[PDB]
Order: sequence, then C-alpha cells, then structure tokens
Amino acid sequence: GSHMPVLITRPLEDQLVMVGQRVEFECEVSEEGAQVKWLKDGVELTREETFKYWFKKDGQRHHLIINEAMLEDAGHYALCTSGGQALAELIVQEK
Repeated sequence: GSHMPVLITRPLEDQLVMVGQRVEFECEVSEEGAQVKWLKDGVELTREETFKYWFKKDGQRHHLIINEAMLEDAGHYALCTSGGQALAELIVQEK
C-alpha cells in the first residue's frame, strides 16, 4: 500500500535525571490505535506494569511513569514501532 510510516509524536526524554525523583516519560504515535514495544537497555520488557513503573494508553498517546528513578532505570529506552522508532538514552545519576 502507501509507504507512510507511523510517525512518533513524542521522542523519549533526552535529559539527564537523578535517582530518587519521579520521572514521567511520554512517547506516543501520530495515529491512534497503534501499539508499541518497549525496549529497555537491550532487554525486551514484558507486557505488564508494576508499582515501579507503569504505562497508560489513551488512543494514540502512551505515558510511562517511573515512581523513583533508580540505577535499574538508568538503562537506555527505545520505543519500537512498525513505522518509525524512537530511541533515546537516559542517564540516571546517583544521589
């Protein structure tokens, strides 16, 4: 069909954060109904949230909220879509 790639409206947070603070990450697609895969530090995450970090869906928008930035979370974050792919590297420095 038409070679129109699904655009990523929100890139992943490029700024450096510190351990202990609550960081909200926003990455959504330009078209609603589309789902994505979360890739963290080379590890493919499982399809489920927890009290450490959770993601919400709303049509097109997807929000990943981490309650406390930790060394665990200091890994790279990539959002895999069939169209485009948003890749960003987060650095969580210690306190």
